[PDB]
Amino acid sequence: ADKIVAGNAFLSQIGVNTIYDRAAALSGNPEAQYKMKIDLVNGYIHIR
Amino acid sequence: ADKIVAGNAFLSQIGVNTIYDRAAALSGNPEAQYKMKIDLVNGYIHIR
Repeated sequence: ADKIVAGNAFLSQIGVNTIYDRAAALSGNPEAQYKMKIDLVNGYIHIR
Repeated sequence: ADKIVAGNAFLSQIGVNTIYDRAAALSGNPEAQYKMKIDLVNGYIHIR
């Protein structure tokens, strides 16, 4: 599916470019509203 | 279901008032037989 909307998701090994919090992800601009960021592609963690 | 009996349960985001150990939960009186307690409603952890 294009988008998976569920409060209960399960992925032991998740292939995701970058992990954002739910509020930032649903806001439409995660890059400017994230409290934490786990960018797996670049390999760095940024915490505001 | 009223009760879920399984040795393998999966809840990434679990909405539960208080978490008890299996032995205390199945004993019928978790409040007097728990070794650890995670009360999410009140926000405190008690370890015996």
